[PDB]
Amino acid sequence: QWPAPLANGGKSWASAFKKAKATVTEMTVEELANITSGVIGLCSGVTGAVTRLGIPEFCLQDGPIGPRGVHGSSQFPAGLTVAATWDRTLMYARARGMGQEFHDQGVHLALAPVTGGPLGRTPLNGRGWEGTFADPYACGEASYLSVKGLTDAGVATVSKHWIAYEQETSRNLYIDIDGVSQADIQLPISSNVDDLTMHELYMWSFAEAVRAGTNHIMCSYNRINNTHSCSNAKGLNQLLKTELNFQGGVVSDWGGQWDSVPAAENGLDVAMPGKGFLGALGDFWGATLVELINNGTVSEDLVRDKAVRILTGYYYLGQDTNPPPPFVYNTIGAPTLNATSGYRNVRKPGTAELIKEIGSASVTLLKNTGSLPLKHPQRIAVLGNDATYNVLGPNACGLANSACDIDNLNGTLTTGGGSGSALSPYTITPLEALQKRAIEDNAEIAAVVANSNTTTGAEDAIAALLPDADVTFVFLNRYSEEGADAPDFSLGGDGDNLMDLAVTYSSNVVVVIHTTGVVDIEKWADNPNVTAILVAYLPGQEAGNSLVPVLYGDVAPSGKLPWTWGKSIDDYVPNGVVYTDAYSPQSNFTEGVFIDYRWFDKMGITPRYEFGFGLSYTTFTYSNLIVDHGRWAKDYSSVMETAEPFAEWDGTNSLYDVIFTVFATITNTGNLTGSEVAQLYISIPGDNQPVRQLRGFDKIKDLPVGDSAVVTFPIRRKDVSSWSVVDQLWYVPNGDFLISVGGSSRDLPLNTTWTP
Amino acid sequence: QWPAPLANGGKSWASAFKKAKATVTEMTVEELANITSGVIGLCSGVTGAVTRLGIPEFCLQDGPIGPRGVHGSSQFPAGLTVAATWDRTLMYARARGMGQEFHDQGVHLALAPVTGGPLGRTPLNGRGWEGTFADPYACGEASYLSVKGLTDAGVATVSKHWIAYEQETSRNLYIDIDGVSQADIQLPISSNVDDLTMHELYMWSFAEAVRAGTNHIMCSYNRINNTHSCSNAKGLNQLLKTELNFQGGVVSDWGGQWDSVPAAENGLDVAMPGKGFLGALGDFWGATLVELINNGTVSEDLVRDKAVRILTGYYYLGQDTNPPPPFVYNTIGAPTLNATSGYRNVRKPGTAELIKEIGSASVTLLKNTGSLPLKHPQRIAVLGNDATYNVLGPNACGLANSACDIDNLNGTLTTGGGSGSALSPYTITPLEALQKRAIEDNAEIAAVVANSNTTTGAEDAIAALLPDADVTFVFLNRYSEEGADAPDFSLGGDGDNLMDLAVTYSSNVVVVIHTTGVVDIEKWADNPNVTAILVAYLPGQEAGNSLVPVLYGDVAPSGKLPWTWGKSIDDYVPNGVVYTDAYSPQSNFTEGVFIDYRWFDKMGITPRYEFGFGLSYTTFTYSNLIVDHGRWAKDYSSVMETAEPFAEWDGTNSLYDVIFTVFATITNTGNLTGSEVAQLYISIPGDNQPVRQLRGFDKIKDLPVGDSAVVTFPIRRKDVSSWSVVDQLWYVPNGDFLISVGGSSRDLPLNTTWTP
Ligand SMILES: CC(=O)N[C@@H]1[C@@H](O)[C@H](O[C@@H]2O[C@H](CO[C@H]3O[C@H](CO[C@@H]4O[C@H](CO)[C@@H](O)[C@H](O)[C@@H]4O[C@H]4O[C@H](CO)[C@@H](O)[C@H](O)[C@@H]4O)[C@@H](O)[C@H](O[C@H]4O[C@H](CO)[C@@H](O)[C@H](O)[C@@H]4O)[C@@H]3O)[C@@H](O)[C@H](O[C@H]3O[C@H](CO)[C@@H](O)[C@H](O)[C@@H]3O[C@H]3O[C@H](CO)[C@@H](O)[C@H](O)[C@@H]3O)[C@@H]2O)[C@@H](CO)O[C@H]1O
Ligand SMILES: CC(=O)N[C@@H]1[C@@H](O)[C@H](O[C@@H]2O[C@H](CO[C@H]3O[C@H](CO[C@@H]4O[C@H](CO)[C@@H](O)[C@H](O)[C@@H]4O[C@H]4O[C@H](CO)[C@@H](O)[C@H](O)[C@@H]4O)[C@@H](O)[C@H](O[C@H]4O[C@H](CO)[C@@H](O)[C@H](O)[C@@H]4O)[C@@H]3O)[C@@H](O)[C@H](O[C@H]3O[C@H](CO)[C@@H](O)[C@H](O)[C@@H]3O[C@H]3O[C@H](CO)[C@@H](O)[C@H](O)[C@@H]3O)[C@@H]2O)[C@@H](CO)O[C@H]1O
Ligand SMILES: CC(=O)O[C@@]12CO[C@@H]1C[C@H](O[C@@H]1OC[C@@H](O)[C@H](O)[C@H]1O)[C@@]1(C)C(=O)[C@H](O)C3=C(C)[C@@H](OC(=O)[C@H](O)[C@@H](NC(=O)c4ccccc4)c4ccccc4)C[C@@](O)([C@@H](OC(=O)c4ccccc4)[C@H]21)C3(C)C
Ligand SMILES: CC(=O)O[C@@]12CO[C@@H]1C[C@H](O[C@@H]1OC[C@@H](O)[C@H](O)[C@H]1O)[C@@]1(C)C(=O)[C@H](O)C3=C(C)[C@@H](OC(=O)[C@H](O)[C@@H](NC(=O)c4ccccc4)c4ccccc4)C[C@@](O)([C@@H](OC(=O)c4ccccc4)[C@H]21)C3(C)C
Ligand SMILES: CC(=O)N[C@@H]1[C@@H](O)[C@H](O)[C@@H](CO)O[C@H]1O
Ligand SMILES: CC(=O)N[C@@H]1[C@@H](O)[C@H](O)[C@@H](CO)O[C@H]1O
Ligand SMILES: *[C@@H]1O[C@H](CO)[C@@H](O)[C@H](O)[C@H]1NC(C)=O
Ligand SMILES: *[C@@H]1O[C@H](CO)[C@@H](O)[C@H](O)[C@H]1NC(C)=O
Ligand SMILES: *[C@@H]1O[C@H](CO)[C@@H](O)[C@H](O)[C@H]1NC(C)=O
Ligand SMILES: *[C@@H]1O[C@H](CO)[C@@H](O)[C@H](O)[C@H]1NC(C)=O
Ligand SMILES: *[C@@H]1O[C@H](CO)[C@@H](O)[C@H](O)[C@H]1NC(C)=O
Ligand SMILES: *[C@@H]1O[C@H](CO)[C@@H](O)[C@H](O)[C@H]1NC(C)=O
Ligand SMILES: *[C@@H]1O[C@H](CO)[C@@H](O)[C@H](O)[C@H]1NC(C)=O
Ligand SMILES: *[C@@H]1O[C@H](CO)[C@@H](O)[C@H](O)[C@H]1NC(C)=O
Repeated sequence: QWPAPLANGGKSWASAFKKAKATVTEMTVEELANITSGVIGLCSGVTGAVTRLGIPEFCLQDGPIGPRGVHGSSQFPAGLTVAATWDRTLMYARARGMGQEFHDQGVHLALAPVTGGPLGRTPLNGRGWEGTFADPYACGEASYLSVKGLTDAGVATVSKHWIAYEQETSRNLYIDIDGVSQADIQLPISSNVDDLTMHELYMWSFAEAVRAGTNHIMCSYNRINNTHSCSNAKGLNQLLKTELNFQGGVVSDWGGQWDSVPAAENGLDVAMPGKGFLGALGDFWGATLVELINNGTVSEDLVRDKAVRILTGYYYLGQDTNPPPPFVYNTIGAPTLNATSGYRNVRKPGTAELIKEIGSASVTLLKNTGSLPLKHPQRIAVLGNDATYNVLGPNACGLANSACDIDNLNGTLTTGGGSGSALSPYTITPLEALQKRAIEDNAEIAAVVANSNTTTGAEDAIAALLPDADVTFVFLNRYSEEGADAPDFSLGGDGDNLMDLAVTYSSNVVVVIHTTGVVDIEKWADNPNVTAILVAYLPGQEAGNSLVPVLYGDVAPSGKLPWTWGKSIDDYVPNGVVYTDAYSPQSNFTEGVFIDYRWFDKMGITPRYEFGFGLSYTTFTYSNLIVDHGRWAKDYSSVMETAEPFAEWDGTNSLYDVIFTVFATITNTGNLTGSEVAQLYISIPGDNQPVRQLRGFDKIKDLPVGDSAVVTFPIRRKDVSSWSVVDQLWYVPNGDFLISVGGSSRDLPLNTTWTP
Repeated sequence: QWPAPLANGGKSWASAFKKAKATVTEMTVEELANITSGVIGLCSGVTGAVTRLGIPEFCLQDGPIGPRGVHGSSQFPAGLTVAATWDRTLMYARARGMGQEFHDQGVHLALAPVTGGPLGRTPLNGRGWEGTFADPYACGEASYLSVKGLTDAGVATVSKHWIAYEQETSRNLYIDIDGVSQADIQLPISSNVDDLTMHELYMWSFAEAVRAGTNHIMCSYNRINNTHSCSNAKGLNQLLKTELNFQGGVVSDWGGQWDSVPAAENGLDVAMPGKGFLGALGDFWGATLVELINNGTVSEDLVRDKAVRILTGYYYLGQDTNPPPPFVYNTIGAPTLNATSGYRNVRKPGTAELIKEIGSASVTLLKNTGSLPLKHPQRIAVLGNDATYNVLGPNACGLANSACDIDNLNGTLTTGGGSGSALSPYTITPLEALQKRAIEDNAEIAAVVANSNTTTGAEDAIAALLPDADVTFVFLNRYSEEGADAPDFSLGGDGDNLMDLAVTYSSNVVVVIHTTGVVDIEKWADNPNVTAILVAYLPGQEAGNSLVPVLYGDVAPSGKLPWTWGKSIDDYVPNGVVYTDAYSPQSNFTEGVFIDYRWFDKMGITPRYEFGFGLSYTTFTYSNLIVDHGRWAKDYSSVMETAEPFAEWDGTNSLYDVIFTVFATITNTGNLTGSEVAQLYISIPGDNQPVRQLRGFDKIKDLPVGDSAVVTFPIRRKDVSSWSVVDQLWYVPNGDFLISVGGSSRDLPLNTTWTP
């Protein structure tokens, strides 16, 4: 029994809380029920107004790359893409730019960011791309900064999806169309997760989200230990609202709520989407919640807390005294909502170049045999539909980027499909950026952008073009979307065919991959004719113009992989996606904390490219490890505080105090200016413990040839602790702590031991 | 009986002739036969060397937009496209730029320009686009300047195709593969042409070519009065080499020569391609011509004249003392010629911008209801595959731009198909130019570039996109090629469908047409939803960036139609293309001189847009006609002279003396700077005579609002004459000459009468 704990406003929201409570205390039962459930409107979800007290409808709006379904905005790169920069500044600026467009379109609550659900159990996850690293620490850091960027713009965050939401297949959102109900077919997948794993792996990034001041959290579609996340008392009432001390609200995923009373008692604050979407995704608390309070079944006290948690965000971001503008676009779509759209342009100068910079900083060089950077080649060939436009238009796939035909030539993969996608004012195609440069060089350039397998002449055109080209670019992609997991690592479209042809007719093939996750290139990776391989992830609207400068040496590539690139899907955590028709599907997380590189490291498995890998046009030599135990500091800068119990607690100190700081020195040992992502790993001693765990990163920007720079890694008490299942608290174990530093999770030239 | 007249070198080539004759006089019979017939080589045709006297192989090379089948060059706009500028300066510069690329690739003889074959009898002609105006006077002027531009670059011209070559269908070039010979199937079409028509219509532009110093002329595939052009004594020996006093050589079209002895006796100088193309197109004079001289059948004298005519060009352009570089590309193609290609880059700074300027000057505004120039629209839609790249690459259609599949999306129509096409280093697509501008405006832009009739989702994508666009661009094309005539005026690809959809979903549709000739837009032209219509012809490699500035008002459109745009194919000269299986096909030119606008004017037929029509963004008011009879001048500036007999000949004067000059004044009466093409027409009195005939044009560049400029029209004796069939000479008739001036062939606000 995990009772609903009362909100008190915590640290930064004290005055907002007090206002929220004053306002909530005035409300009738109808009004409590109005604000805690969704109504029909232009946004993804809309809270009911409390019209007597001048509380307007709040506009809740997808999604984690910025406002979805909206014109007059910019298409930012996806979370995956910022992760790959390993650049905290970029992580924040991105979220801050997303925030002004959210705010300036009229959004009260952004359904963003993705802060560790899905985190990365399976590399086939259809929506893994919406997140950031397959790693609790790095996801933590990027989640914190993404939240800060959105809240600093005046927009309230719904960080998602809590929790253990690690596969799309059989997620089974509630839907009751006709009598054809989901409860009659299959329950959602049940993530069965042990207590140590839940704390050390899945909760980690959500602790960071909380600490950054996420105003809300979204409970996920999956069950946990066979109880829906949105009505799991242990999950919401104890882990989130007691141990993490979460003062904000729990919003249901759309169809995440499966009942009225348990949801009300077990931690849910907001029923979405309520009356939207024809009430087809369940509507368990409108009029129904009024009757439940009035007849004695759910206490008014309990619903008052829900309403206070909703209204805290509103007052803390000054949305009362500085209201967002009206929201003007029908993002639901006819015939579900028949309403006209207005028009607003929210693209500010500076945004296009920030989107660019994220691209240039993210693009990750995996193989370079000598063909890059390019100098001034005269004859360029380009292969792949990914090099050009969607032939039906950049937004032809619709409001959620998922409605084009299975075989359509969608063009450059600038984002993925689903609630996490967004419209584009244009797309700067790789081919167009490459042409621009080729003109500057008085060169020629030609591209085969048809489906090579089904267009008459395409193979003959490729055979004729490639042999006289000084360089051949092949552009490959792999679309995935929310709602399904990728069946395998296979390339999308005619990727396999394009690669076969290109190696047959050219011995200087440069391969660029725009993708939602890892793909299968085993057939080509080791061919000498493939001279370079880059992965550019999901770069948003500035696809071409962020990549070409890297290709041409204007700026050296500095991105590194945010997950592990294994040679086979068999090399990962088993049963990453469970396929069953069983009424009550089960997914046992028997691996525990061992996901991504932790699996590979513990199991002695060699990846093709490891977590934290990415090449430069230069080399960096790591020297002079320092662990400085006198460089400690009190945690003063968290927006909100958790109540995570820890052994070393003395009433005055924090789990997030920095206990020591570690330094290293990098030197540019090669022939060109370059940026380097230094990483730090710690092997924390214990039973059945990861070979090593990321606990720092620091990116040196534009280090000249011969120059050196210090890299600095503040280490927090938490960074060195384990969860005691027996004592239910964090503690620093006894033993030798190996501290490693270098350029990847497997290129760790500096090691030392720390023993407390 | 029309004897072969001996070359004497004429006016400018006197010293070259003397050298040519000295060299020819040394040759053996083998060597005479070597240089007058084609050999295997990298070029379209190659004359045999005279190796003992250090006379190298000459490289004869297509085509009239510049060197075909070659990399490292530029794709110039087609002749049609320069005609539409009505800009003499552009006409010359184009040809001069074509010349340096020809010369710098190693070409001795350019198979260019097209100087009145085809001229424009039928608007369905598959290769009409290679020419310039459907008008003897204007074609004359552009032919003269095109020749001058090429010869001034050091390249010898083969002006083509002499003569009455007015349809591709049943042109029936000689070809003897196996025993499957063309003589066994069908003779070439027989242009049956009367003497007055041949002189006043078809010979006119070739007189100009001669006068500009065309070094060679190509005899055509067709028969005339049932005798092959290439062996028509009256045509070659008398009309060309006696009356026009042509001092240069007659090169056969490739398969234009049908026999050995008549060709030798009746005016042919050079048998092409001889041993090239497997000797499959006839090889009537190699070893065969040696035996004919040696056995007494053809006089050595006669073949000496052929060789002197070939070598005159060589010496006059200093190709002996300043040889072209070696020619490096296999332009024939395997398996016909199995030879590797080298590489040379010949693109000079300044050429891309000249190609652009020709585009900007040519694009012709046909309808403007108020939607242009654009200001700064925020939402742009674009329709049509013509807006983007060929999906297989810009040169995927091969060496003659004619080998892509019937349904391939070839992209922007930057040139036509056949021997007159050329490769492209890139193509600047309309969409890419429009995107560039749209970015500058912080606008959005989306394009449906699939085949709207056969791609799943394309019609739904168009329906969704168009209604919220501030403006919809539809890009339409119509490919034709040498070897076939267009069956009708129908749009290519899915043009009809695109236009239907666009008017259904948008009321501000702007239509841009890239075409080889007139098309059928009757279904849409009068729809209020079509707010503007432009025809951009064949703009070459700078398609997009020449059009967008005109669209946006950066420069006002100043092009005008070089032919008549009739509402129906039935409105033109009858039997424009004759289709028959008759062994000896006949085409009687019963219309006489009445082709294009002369037909329409005489027959009282209203075109949709007349010859010489094109709108501005301003208006020009024409005032103050002056005919100044004291402004006469002696013809001093012709490179070579004709021997056209004329009644007013006194031993001292010329048919090309300017006898008076006529002036008018234009004033910019509208609201914007603009350029205007003033035209002058003369109605020459007589029996069965054209309502009026173009005899001048003058383009005022960038006339500011309120300002005025004088327009000046020098009139030549020839410009006012008729051919006397009875007396076989030119004469100025008696009667009233109406002299009209204005902005089109039907907008002639200034008239006066001249009576000698
Ligand atoms: C699998 C998992 O993660 N389960 C967790 C629960 O562990 C967790 O609840 C905590 O459990 C703590 C005890 O730890 C041991 O608990 C389990 C023991 O039961 C076993 O069940 C299995 C059968 O399925 C058996 O294999 C096992 O032998 C044992 O069962 C049986 O043993 C007897 C035979 O000898 C038999 O007679 C009985 O039938 C008996 O049931 C065990 O599952 C667990 O193992 C996991 O962890 C270890 C170590 O990492 C790992 O190696 C294993 O593989 C497993 O993964 C472990 O060995 C218990 O101490 C906790 O209780 C504290 O906390 C709560 C809430 O805060 C308090 O109410 C309670 O009073 C107590 O707190 C007080 O005491 C401590 C100091 O003692 C103070 O610090 C504290 O502040 C406070 O004052 C707790 O109940 C729950 C939490 O909800 O999540 C599950 O997922
Ligand atoms: C159709 C066409 O264009 N044909 C031209 C030929 O015209 C041209 O050759 C020139 O012809 C000049 C004569 O003009 C008249 O000629 C034709 C007369 O023959 C007719 O044939 C048809 C039948 O098919 C009949 O309809 C017609 O009645 C006549 O035939 C018969 O008439 C008699 C009945 O009364 C009968 O007894 C006979 O059977 C006779 O054959 C005629 O076709 C032509 O008509 C065209 O032009 C007019 C006017 O534009 C037009 O209205 C018509 O519709 C037609 O289109 C026209 O009426 C002739 O003067 C020329 O001869 C000069 O030139 C050559 C070469 O330079 C010299 O060798 C010759 O000596 C002479 O030159 C000398 O004389 C003049 C002054 O007289 C001097 O200036 C000059 O310097 C020199 O000293 C010439 O033969 C040929 C050229 O190759 O092309 C054809 O296509
Ligand atoms: C069914 C469904 O998913 O509905 C939507 C509407 O809201 C949900 C959520 C989803 O997005 C998000 O999840 C992350 C949260 O942070 C967001 O707040 C949330 O929006 C939605 C909005 C969305 O954008 C998503 O991209 C979409 C999906 C996934 C489409 O859903 C499906 O394709 C369903 O599989 C399919 N279900 C069945 O066929 C079915 C199974 C069993 C029994 C009965 C039926 C389905 C269901 C309804 C309609 C089509 C397909 C659907 C979305 O269109 C969108 O849903 C609707 O538009 C809609 C749903 C129900 C009634 C009326 C309209 C989802 C689509 C945008 C493509
Ligand atoms: C048949 C033919 O046209 O041959 C070519 C080779 O030279 C001729 C001329 C043509 O271009 C030009 O005309 C203007 C002049 O100024 C130029 O100097 C001249 O080159 C050619 C070079 C060319 O570029 C043209 O674009 C091409 C055409 C038109 C192709 O010709 C055909 O499609 C023929 O209709 C077809 N004929 C028959 O099928 C046939 C009819 C009756 C009896 C027997 C056969 C044909 C013939 C041969 C091969 C394919 C098709 C062919 C060109 O490829 C090119 O010709 C050859 O490559 C070639 C011809 C013969 C033997 C070996 C090679 C013409 C093509 C470039 C596409
Ligand atoms: C469905 C409906 O009645 N909507 C009204 C809306 O028109 C009004 O502006 C608002 C004031 O809070 O209250 C809503 O309830
Ligand atoms: C087919 C052949 O023999 N070609 C030769 C060529 O190698 C040589 O350079 C040239 C000198 O004029 O003479 C040609 O006849
Ligand atoms: C309370 O109301 C709910 C919702 O109307 C209903 O399901 C339930 O049976 C009611 N209970 C009582 C005790 O009236
Ligand atoms: C939207 O309109 C269509 C008919 O135009 C109708 O079928 C549909 O039910 C409407 N939707 C709603 C929610 O009223
Ligand atoms: C590499 O490319 C060349 C063509 O340039 C081809 O001949 C060769 O077979 C290719 N090598 C491999 C390993 O595919
Ligand atoms: C998951 O683990 C539980 C706990 O032992 C087990 O009882 C259950 O049957 C397992 N389900 C699987 C492997 O699907
Ligand atoms: C002259 O030679 C040609 C070509 O070889 C031949 O056709 C003809 O019959 C010969 N004539 C004589 C009279 O020998
Ligand atoms: C070119 O080579 C092919 C085989 O590679 C051969 O069939 C053809 O006849 C060759 N052409 C010539 C003109 O020798
Ligand atoms: C013009 O466009 C509108 C849509 O904007 C359409 O309703 C109307 O039918 C069209 N008019 C014509 C003449 O096609
Ligand atoms: C062309 O005109 C001639 C001269 O009158 C005539 O004899 C011939 O039969 C005509 N051919 C046609 C109309 O095809």
